[PDB]
Amino acid sequence: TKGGTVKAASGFNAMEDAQTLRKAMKGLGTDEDAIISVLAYRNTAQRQEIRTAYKSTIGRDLIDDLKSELSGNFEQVIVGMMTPTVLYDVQELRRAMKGAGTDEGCLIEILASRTPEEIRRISQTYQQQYGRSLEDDIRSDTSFMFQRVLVSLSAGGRDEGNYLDDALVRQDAQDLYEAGEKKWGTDEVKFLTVLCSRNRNHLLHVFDEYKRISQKDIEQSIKSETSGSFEDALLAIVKCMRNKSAYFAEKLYKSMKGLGTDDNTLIRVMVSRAEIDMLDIRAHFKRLYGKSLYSFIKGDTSGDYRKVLLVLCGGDD
Ligand SMILES: [Ca+2]
Ligand SMILES: [Ca+2]
Ligand SMILES: [Ca+2]
Repeated sequence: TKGGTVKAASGFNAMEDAQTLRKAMKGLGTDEDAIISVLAYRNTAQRQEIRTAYKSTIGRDLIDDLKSELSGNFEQVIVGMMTPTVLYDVQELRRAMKGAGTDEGCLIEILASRTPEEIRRISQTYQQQYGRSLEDDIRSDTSFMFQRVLVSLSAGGRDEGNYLDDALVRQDAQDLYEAGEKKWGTDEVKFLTVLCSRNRNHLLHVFDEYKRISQKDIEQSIKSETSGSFEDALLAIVKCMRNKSAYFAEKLYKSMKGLGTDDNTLIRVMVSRAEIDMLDIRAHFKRLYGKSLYSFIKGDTSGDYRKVLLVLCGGDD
């Protein structure tokens, strides 16, 4: 409701911007500040217009030049900024599943937080780019109840609109309560059904009703009654249903708090949310953690990487 930090620029001149970028890179060394000064002050759509103008008017490829001139985390953020929105998510999902390891955290983050419509575009573009089914790769790289949550999210079939069937709210809450009170293991299918099928308004009512009948928040019961990546997936859905900006604020906190930094998560969240809800993220971060997002980034990063992340954040002195 406050929205993004990065906006479309006024006075946008793609041919000038292309020349600025060329001048920043031509010759020994690089003017990284000049690169930030353009790209962090244009939206993703405008950055694509710059790519086109750079090819047409400089006779070179902008992404290729950026990759040649930049390195490390700064390169990763800049090239991420230059990637069309859908394709960036596609590429992050592919990276999460490629080869031996599986980045379950990334799969959860994207699939829980994106809308069905966004996930349709992701699914189709993944197929077109790689000639692999996103669903098939999920089913190859994850298993059991966690897999079922990711498959459901990947299919985009959740109920929509805000219809309030209060009897079904009451039955859902009661079902979730009884699913936790079973003697020999939680009925995890009830959690899957309710949290993957029902509309948002419905779920917000279920959360409040569950608290009324159990005296526990649904997150408390998820934590005590489930485990592993399935637990994490359920919690992400709950958090996203309550407030997506708060979900992202927590991801940013966790990426930076204590020793070192989860740069892959910090980068993906800052790049993906800068134009959507970064101002809301900042507000929720401050409420949750009693410190500014800006100050966290400034204390955890350095160099040109810090500079660009602080423009994406906005703020603060
Ligand atoms: Ca150079
Ligand atoms: Ca894998
Ligand atoms: Ca740290």
